[PDB]
Amino acid sequence: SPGIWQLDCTHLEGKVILVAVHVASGYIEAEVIPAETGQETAYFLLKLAGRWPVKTVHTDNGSNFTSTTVKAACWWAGIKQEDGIPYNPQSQGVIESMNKELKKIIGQVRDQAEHLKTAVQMAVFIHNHKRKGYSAGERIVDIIATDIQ
Amino acid sequence: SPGIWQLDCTHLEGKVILVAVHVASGYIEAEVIPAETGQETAYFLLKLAGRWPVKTVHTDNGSNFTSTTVKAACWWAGIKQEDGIPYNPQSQGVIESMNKELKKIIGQVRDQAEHLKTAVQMAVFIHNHKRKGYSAGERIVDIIATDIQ
Ligand SMILES: CN(Cc1ccccc1C(=O)NCC1CCC1)Cc1ccc2c(c1C(=O)O)OC[C@H](CCC(=O)O)O2
Ligand SMILES: CN(Cc1ccccc1C(=O)NCC1CCC1)Cc1ccc2c(c1C(=O)O)OC[C@H](CCC(=O)O)O2
Ligand SMILES: [Cl-]
Ligand SMILES: [Cl-]
Repeated sequence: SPGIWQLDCTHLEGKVILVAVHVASGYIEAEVIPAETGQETAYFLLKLAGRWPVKTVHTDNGSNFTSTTVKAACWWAGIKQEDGIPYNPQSQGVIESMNKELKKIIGQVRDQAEHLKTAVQMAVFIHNHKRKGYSAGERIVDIIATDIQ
Repeated sequence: SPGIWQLDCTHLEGKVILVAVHVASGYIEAEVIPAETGQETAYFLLKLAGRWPVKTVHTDNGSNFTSTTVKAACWWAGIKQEDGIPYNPQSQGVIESMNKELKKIIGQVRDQAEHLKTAVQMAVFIHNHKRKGYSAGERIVDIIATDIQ
């Protein structure tokens, strides 16, 4: 579980927000892209895996699972590329709730930036720092450090 | 020390590579930008601080120290913005060595991507995973987890 991430794609303002969620902690990374291509997804995963020890990524849809560009990046970065079938139905609900939460936060900050990308990064910050008591940012570090040691 | 980062700006292919170094671990994040503006720097810090618990940033030059856009992002993200004066002369040498190391890695991967940005993310990955024995990626997580406890 320390190395398992889930991709998630949501839409706002006619743009796409691509999110990676560290399953065990709820920590997220996100970016705004014009559209969700294999190339955009590949580059996002390359960034993610240089920053965290990404063992497995559950892709967000079948196009990204199929994409040879995505497969090439997963090969490059040593990531096991997996499907995102919610064999546990709870997963489906967790991601939906997360997208709702992120959109709520983006609304709360939207007037503090001209560009959506900036608002999205503010929302990532708020999400990862929120105490629920530990934050998701605290949980991911604890989980990974425990795994190392 | 768990929360101290240093900014660093280097050039390649007529573009700018903006780097943040976690001083205690040598872990890095980096991006390619057309030029090093206050706005680009501010956005980079916003991203960094949503991902790691950034307490203090030593800015890379006086323009970024002065920039009201950079100051606004540091205010937003709760970062103490500081100068980057190398009171310890070892700091200069460490950064110079790191830029040289990064450029070496970029050269080693350069033909594996059309775009410089991709090569830079590959270099970040290699740098952070390199065992010198622990990697910078392991050291940063251990340092931060120890601090949380
Ligand atoms: C310049 N504005 C002014 C602004 C405009 C409108 C409302 C509030 C503000 C304001 O001052 N907000 C408080 C700031 C935000 C953190 C503290 C903010 C900003 C900074 C860096 C960026 C931005 C933006 C943006 O407006 O979205 O957009 C993407 C860009 C990408 C990098 C590049 O392209 O250079 O980096
Ligand atoms: C498509 N190429 C093909 C290629 C071209 C030349 C040499 C090797 C390859 C090749 O297959 N390399 C191995 C791959 C690389 C990891 C495994 C790679 C690539 C993927 C995503 C990107 C890229 C690039 C790029 O070429 O730099 O550029 C930035 C872009 C940004 C996001 C967006 O704008 O969509 O994301
Ligand atoms: Cl955090
Ligand atoms: Cl790593």
